[PDB]
Amino acid sequence: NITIFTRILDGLLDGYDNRLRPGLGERITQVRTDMYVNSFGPVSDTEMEYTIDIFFAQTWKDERLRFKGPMQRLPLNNLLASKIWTPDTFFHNGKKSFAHWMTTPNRMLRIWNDGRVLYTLRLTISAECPMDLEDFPMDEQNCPLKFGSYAYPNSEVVYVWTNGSTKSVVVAEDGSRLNQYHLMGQTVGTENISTSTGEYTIMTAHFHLKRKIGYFVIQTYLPCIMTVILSQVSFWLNRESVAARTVFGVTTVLTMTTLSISARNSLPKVAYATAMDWFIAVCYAFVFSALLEFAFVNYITKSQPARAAKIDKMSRIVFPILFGTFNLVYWATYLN
Amino acid sequence: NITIFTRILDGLLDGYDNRLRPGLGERITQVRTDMYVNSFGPVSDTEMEYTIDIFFAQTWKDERLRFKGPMQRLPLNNLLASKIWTPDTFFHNGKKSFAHWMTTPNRMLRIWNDGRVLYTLRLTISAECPMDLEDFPMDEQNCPLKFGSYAYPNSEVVYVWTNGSTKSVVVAEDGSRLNQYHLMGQTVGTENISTSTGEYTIMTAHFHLKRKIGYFVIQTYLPCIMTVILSQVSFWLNRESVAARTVFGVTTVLTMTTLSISARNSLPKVAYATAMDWFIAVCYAFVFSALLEFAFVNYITKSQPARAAKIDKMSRIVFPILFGTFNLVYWATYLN
Amino acid sequence: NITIFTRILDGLLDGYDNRLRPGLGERITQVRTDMYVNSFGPVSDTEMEYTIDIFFAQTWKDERLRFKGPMQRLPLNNLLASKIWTPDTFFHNGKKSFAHWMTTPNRMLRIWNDGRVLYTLRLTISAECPMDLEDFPMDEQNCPLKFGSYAYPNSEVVYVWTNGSTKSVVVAEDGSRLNQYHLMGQTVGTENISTSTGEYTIMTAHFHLKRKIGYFVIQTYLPCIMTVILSQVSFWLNRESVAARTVFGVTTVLTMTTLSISARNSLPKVAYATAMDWFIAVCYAFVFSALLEFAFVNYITKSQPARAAKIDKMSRIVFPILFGTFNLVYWATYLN
Amino acid sequence: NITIFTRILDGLLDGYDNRLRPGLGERITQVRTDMYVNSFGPVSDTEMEYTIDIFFAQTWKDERLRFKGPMQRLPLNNLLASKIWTPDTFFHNGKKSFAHWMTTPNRMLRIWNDGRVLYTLRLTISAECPMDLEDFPMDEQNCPLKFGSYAYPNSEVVYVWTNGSTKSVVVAEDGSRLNQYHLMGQTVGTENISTSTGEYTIMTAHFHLKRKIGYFVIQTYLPCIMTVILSQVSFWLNRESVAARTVFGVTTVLTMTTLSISARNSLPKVAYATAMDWFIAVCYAFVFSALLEFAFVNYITKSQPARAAKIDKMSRIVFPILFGTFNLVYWATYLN
Amino acid sequence: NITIFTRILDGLLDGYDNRLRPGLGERITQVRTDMYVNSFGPVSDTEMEYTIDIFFAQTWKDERLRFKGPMQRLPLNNLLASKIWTPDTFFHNGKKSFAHWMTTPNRMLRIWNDGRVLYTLRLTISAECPMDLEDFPMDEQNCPLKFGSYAYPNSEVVYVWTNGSTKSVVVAEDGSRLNQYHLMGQTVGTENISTSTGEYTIMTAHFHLKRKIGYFVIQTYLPCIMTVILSQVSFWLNRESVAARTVFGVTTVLTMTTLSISARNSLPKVAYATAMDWFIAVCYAFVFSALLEFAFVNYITKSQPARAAKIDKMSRIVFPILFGTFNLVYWATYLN
Ligand SMILES: FC(F)c1ncn2c1Cn1ncnc1-c1cc(Br)ccc1-2
Ligand SMILES: FC(F)c1ncn2c1Cn1ncnc1-c1cc(Br)ccc1-2
Ligand SMILES: FC(F)c1ncn2c1Cn1ncnc1-c1cc(Br)ccc1-2
Ligand SMILES: FC(F)c1ncn2c1Cn1ncnc1-c1cc(Br)ccc1-2
Ligand SMILES: FC(F)c1ncn2c1Cn1ncnc1-c1cc(Br)ccc1-2
Ligand SMILES: *[C@@H]1O[C@H](CO)[C@@H](O)[C@H](O)[C@H]1NC(C)=O
Ligand SMILES: *[C@@H]1O[C@H](CO)[C@@H](O)[C@H](O)[C@H]1NC(C)=O
Ligand SMILES: *[C@@H]1O[C@H](CO)[C@@H](O)[C@H](O)[C@H]1NC(C)=O
Ligand SMILES: *[C@@H]1O[C@H](CO)[C@@H](O)[C@H](O)[C@H]1NC(C)=O
Ligand SMILES: *[C@@H]1O[C@H](CO)[C@@H](O)[C@H](O)[C@H]1NC(C)=O
Repeated sequence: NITIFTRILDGLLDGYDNRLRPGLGERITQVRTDMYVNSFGPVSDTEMEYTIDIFFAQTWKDERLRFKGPMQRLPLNNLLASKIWTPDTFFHNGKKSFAHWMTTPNRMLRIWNDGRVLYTLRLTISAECPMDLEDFPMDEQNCPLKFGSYAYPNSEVVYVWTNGSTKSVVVAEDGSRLNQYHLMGQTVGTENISTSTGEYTIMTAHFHLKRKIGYFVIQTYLPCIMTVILSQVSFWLNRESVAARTVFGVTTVLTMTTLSISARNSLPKVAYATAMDWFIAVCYAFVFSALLEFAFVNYITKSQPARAAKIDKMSRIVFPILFGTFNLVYWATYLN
Repeated sequence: NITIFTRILDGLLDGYDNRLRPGLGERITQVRTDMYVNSFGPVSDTEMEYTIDIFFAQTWKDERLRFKGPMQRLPLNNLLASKIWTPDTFFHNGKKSFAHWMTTPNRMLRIWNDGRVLYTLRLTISAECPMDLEDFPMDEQNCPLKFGSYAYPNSEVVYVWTNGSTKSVVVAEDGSRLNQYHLMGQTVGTENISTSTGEYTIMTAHFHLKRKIGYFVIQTYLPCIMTVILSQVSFWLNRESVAARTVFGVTTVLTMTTLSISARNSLPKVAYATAMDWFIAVCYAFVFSALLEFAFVNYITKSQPARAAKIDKMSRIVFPILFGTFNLVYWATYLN
Repeated sequence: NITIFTRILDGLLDGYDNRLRPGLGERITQVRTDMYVNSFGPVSDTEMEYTIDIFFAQTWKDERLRFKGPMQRLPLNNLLASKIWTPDTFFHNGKKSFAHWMTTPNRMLRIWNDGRVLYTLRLTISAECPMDLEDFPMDEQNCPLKFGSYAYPNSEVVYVWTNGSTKSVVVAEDGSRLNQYHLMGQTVGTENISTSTGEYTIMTAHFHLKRKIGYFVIQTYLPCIMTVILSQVSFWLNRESVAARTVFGVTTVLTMTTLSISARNSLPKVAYATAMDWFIAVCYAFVFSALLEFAFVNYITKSQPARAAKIDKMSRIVFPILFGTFNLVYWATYLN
Repeated sequence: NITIFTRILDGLLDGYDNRLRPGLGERITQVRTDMYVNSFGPVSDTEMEYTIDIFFAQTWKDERLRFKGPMQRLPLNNLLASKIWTPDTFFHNGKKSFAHWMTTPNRMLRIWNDGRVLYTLRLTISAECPMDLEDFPMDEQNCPLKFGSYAYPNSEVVYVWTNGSTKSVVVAEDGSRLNQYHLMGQTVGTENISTSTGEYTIMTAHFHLKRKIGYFVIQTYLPCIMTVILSQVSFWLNRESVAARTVFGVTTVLTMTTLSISARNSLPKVAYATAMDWFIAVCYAFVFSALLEFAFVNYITKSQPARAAKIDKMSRIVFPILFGTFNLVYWATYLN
Repeated sequence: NITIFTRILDGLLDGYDNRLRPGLGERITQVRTDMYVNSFGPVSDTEMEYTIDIFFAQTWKDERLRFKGPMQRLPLNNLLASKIWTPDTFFHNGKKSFAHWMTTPNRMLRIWNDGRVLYTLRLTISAECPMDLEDFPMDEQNCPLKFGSYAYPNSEVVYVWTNGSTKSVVVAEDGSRLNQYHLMGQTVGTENISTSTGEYTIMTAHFHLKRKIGYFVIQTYLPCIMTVILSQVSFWLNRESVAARTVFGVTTVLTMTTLSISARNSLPKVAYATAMDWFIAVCYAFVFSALLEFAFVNYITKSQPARAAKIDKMSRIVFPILFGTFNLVYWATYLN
């Protein structure tokens, strides 16, 4: 009772032209698409790209595949996929996507007696995410995903999300395993682009990414915060100890500088100032300013000692407060 | 006496449809799988992936291949593999797996007169291992491996480990050659997932990894441990030696900071604090606190010298004990 | 009403030799080309290459494809592309270009009843950009793109930009997403090369790149500028403070040196001096010269103290002015 | 007189089944193998792998290819290689091997009238070398190479080195161009493995690698050796010079630490101590101990100056001798 | 008038055996080769390899392709290339070469009525260049390129440069765009190798590379040269300034050491001393020796002050001269 399926299958491929879309010159082909994100790959900030794995699925109606038999469905594999017509779907925003040919080309094809078809596939896409690091690291990146027909304009093939925009895109609970980002939600949209080769429908999906702070705090902020405190210890030393206070300010300033250099190594070479850079600059001012106060004090301690002591004692209560006050404004502004 | 085999082989492929699973619409195909891990590839903590090489094997019953002849077995190669039906097995947790086509596509196919089949294959899989580095480096990672049918639901194709769960998975003695991990054992499990395309059976194998400490001790802990001791030498110096004690504390603190920066370079950019980070912070407190004691002592040595000497002498017996006491609690807690 | 298209398509491929160009031995084939840059990939200064993605398009007239039917156009896909003749276009300046085979080979083929053809394609090209970093970072790189026939000389196949040189090349608004470069415009040109295998027409497109400064200012210039100021603080200290002033000059000089080493790490290993290098050298002279002044002052303070004070006080008003004056000339010269 | 060869060639392929080994069910196929190492690729200690290029050659007897003609040999190329049966040879120890398809698939096939065959091939193998870095850098690594049949057990196909074990493996004089290793010789062995799929013969070749020291001496040992000497200069300074001697010991100790961190960067992350690590630790003790002596001396110079001078003067003659004595034992032990 | 070409083409392929070389068993096939280097890729000193792009061309006589028609030449493309016989040329010195399949496989095939053939091709070769860095950076590397037949010995196929050895190899003016090397010229040679599979002719081409100094001067020499001068400033300071002179020598020595470590990072891990290493060692001696002089002076200033001043004053005129004298000998020796 297996040879019956072979006879049914052969009839479908008899005279089936895979170079022609269904309903050619009779109507507009309608494609219903759903996606399941197996795992959201790492996001490369330097390259402005994010890898992703998805079980991309498509559905369309083809009368040429109509058949009648005891079985209402015909599970198949990639062997018959190339023997029929499939949409020339491509990712406009993608850069380099490679398929999975292990163990067998990962493609499932299902056909119903009514002629409805389902051609799912597994993909790995190194899409590009243009990020505006103006509020880095307190930023909410919106990395989009776009795909559509490469040869069939909007007047022939139309892509529409299936079962609404709610269950069209699904993300696995463990799939979202980013180290420096925290996925919040997904949105799906549609648009038309009027290129030189006619209008083309575009299916757009956006993933809302909220960067999870804590790595930079342990890596950049705390060394800078503790670096500033180290300089302020100099104000608790005798003025005549020129050598002692010199080491604090001099060593602290250089240590402040190298942190800025090291911090941007991981960060992309953006041609503007981020929020972290402003914080570093402010920390640089405190340590640098403390050195100026010591230099100024030593320049007048031999002429007006009375004012020299007042400034040094006052600095012990001014600089810590300003740095503390600045942090509250900085953190509150960017955490609200 | 070789042409007889050719005639037998030709009959099997005569009318054999490779697009249809055996026992279609008559029963549920049963697949028995066994694995042999030739070598457990390196584990990339940064990318949360682990390479592995396996001689993946599969077995199933197909009556269409029944034959009678003098030989009870028909060893073959990849040439005939594509001429018949094979399961569309795929690794759900895999990211990028490439086959070995050297010297010849590494595939062995064996057939018995009863119709039983054996289709073994050699694979290299860059699977993903989600790790929770909360107790790093004292962690017991459990990197799983998952695979199953891509097109045939649980109602048609079922995967089961052969000869129980003991000898189903085998690891070579020299295959486990990890540098920073020590494999302890393996476990195999089965589960069903109810996706939008029906239920699918999943074969899950977990490898218990116990990180072997000793690289971080020579790389991070000892420099930190010796860094703390260097600061404590300052307490064995005259109070008036402001410049001498300043270099110890100031240089030590910065050296402590850079170790934290360098240590996390190899570690993944995790947005939380690991056990090692807490140890570094404690070491930072000792060196930083010693500097505060020196600064405080110098602030009062001109007013109450009597108490200044007591604190300095006391510090020689307090700080070493606290650091030593902390280590025992830290090591004992994370080594138990 | 679909079988009619199949009959029309079959007639075109009946006796169509894809090894022979249209109009062989009768005229010269004319090819009209247009380009759309989906995204200008990153520019690797170290490797002198720039990635780019384009929807390269070609057009030519072929009488062998003439047909008459109800439909004036025949949208198709890659399936029929290999069945006909296409130009052997190649990128002379390219190094490694790979096509996009996801989801389906991204190729659109359109045919009109008149015989006109359109064979568009999506490409990713790692072209090479020879850059002259004499005025780095104030440079205007002109990265060209070249392509032409590999087998058909200028006497048989000619490439010409379509619809003039204005709309021939189009760049997406969001496609130009470079981090350290700011695209200004594009130019297209044509030329002939007389190789040993006859004359070949070459289509050349140049992209005008204006480097966007701001990353190096925050990375190299400012640390150098602030490094110089740190040394000048020494002039505001007592002459007898040999140890204090020694740390400033000595530490500053070494910090100046390492910045030069670190700065060139990202920069390509060019065997000549860039504008930034000259700026670093000048900054090195100021810090180094300040150390010499301190050494010279200490060498005479025991013999002629009167002149020692004058030089130290004078230096407080000379070095800052010269460094400030130099910057205006340096920035004005390279920003004009 | 060329058409005669075509007729002879056609007869051989007439009825030749490439899915069946020669002498099936009549005897055991015997394969003679010889190798020529064109170049021993770089050895990646971090990845425990070594690239290699070889003109792997195989020989076997096939009566189905017997022919009679004027020419006793039939040089051919890869075109006919796929039309006949070839062994399913694979490298058990290999990880990722890719063939050379430039300019043409590099395969030479030769056939004699007697039926003897020769199927040579060019390969690039990224084999894995498990190294025991217990005596690093004074180690003699033995990187093996293993290959055998993937589908044919020992009872059907047997691999044997040709013309003995002397000329079976040949290495080019200029092929061995390793930077940090010095090849000494090669050994070839055979063994049987009783897997779950029957016995399989294995051809094993071992390359004796003797690491050539001199890079680490200029990179690690000498900086450590000179670093120790720098500290010992402190003993030639006045005791009251607390600041001067402090810089020597303090700066030296930190410089000693960073060398250990930098040294292991190139070295694999091995979870144990190497010989170099012990040498570094000993050097650390000398510099660290010298600091303790200075601290201890300053702690008693105000109470018992007489003994303070004796220790300082004695240290000038003790520490240099112990460090010198240690080196002779260390170098002699690991160089014998 | 196009169908005539098709008929002529069909006749050539009628009975044309592509597995047999022309003139089999009648004469020795002669192949004339010419090369055009489009661009000399980067030279990786670490991997001892150099990328290169070439329009490799071959020519040979085949009587089987003789034809008579109005056109004396038959331009073609890769479509017909696989239908005929081509030499099995391979690069003996190559490691990994990949062809260019964009937009179409870059292959031009031309045939004349006389039977002469021309099969040009575009290649990218990652050849290996064994370099002897004994005089680094003043070295004249000679990177060779070798190729020949893989299956046809010298008795059947012979490779000879066309039109002499002058115009056989051509390099584009802009193709030579190396950053740290300056190409001077090219040489072409021929040789025979008597392997186990008969004699094989080898075509060898050598490219004379003259390293262009200037990157290392700005990167290594100048920091070392200026580092030495910094130490010599100490001799212009009062002897009793123990702390001041200590910082110069101590800081300078460590800075000298790190430059050696950093310099060799780019350089390959060669197990011997280069010219630059000797220069660094000499610079190390000057800075290290200056420290010894200061230590020795301070050891006797309390016993024989008269000689202490003489040595310090003398050192101001000795060390600068010796370092200056050494440079002239060093530069003159390696620049002649
Ligand atoms: F005219 C050619 F450049 C061309 N070749 C393919 N396309 C185009 C037009 N074009 N311009 C930008 N993006 C496109 C586009 C978008 C979709 Br969706 C499908 C096909 C194309
Ligand atoms: F519905 C589509 F998205 C789809 N295409 C393939 N699959 C699915 C369902 N799906 N969702 C997550 N994982 C799967 C899955 C699991 C196995 Br095992 C086999 C096939 C699929
Ligand atoms: F004579 C051979 F070396 C050769 N083989 C292909 N070409 C050449 C001539 N050549 N030299 C440099 N660049 C070329 C060139 C340019 C175009 Br456009 C198309 C083909 C070629
Ligand atoms: F039983 C399966 F796992 C299996 N599939 C292929 N092989 C095996 C047995 N096996 N286990 C480890 N190594 C092997 C081996 C060795 C040679 Br040589 C040839 C084939 C195999
Ligand atoms: F005998 C086998 F090892 C073998 N297989 C291919 N070759 C050889 C001989 N061999 N040894 C080193 N280099 C070669 C060589 C050189 C040329 Br040119 C062409 C073919 C070969
Ligand atoms: C795109 O085109 C379709 C068909 O004309 C239309 O229904 C839809 O509204 C268009 N979408 C937009 C955003 O204009
Ligand atoms: C999976 O499905 C099979 C068949 O229904 C069943 O026997 C098995 O118990 C199921 N497994 C689980 C974990 O539910
Ligand atoms: C290239 O050749 C064509 C045809 O001869 C000619 O029309 C054109 O002017 C030439 N271009 C140049 C730059 O010489
Ligand atoms: C391997 O098997 C063969 C055939 O039985 C035998 O001759 C040979 O001695 C065996 N080798 C070893 C090492 O046992
Ligand atoms: C190589 O062999 C050919 C043919 O025998 C001969 O003419 C030529 O001189 C040989 N070359 C060398 C270098 O011996």
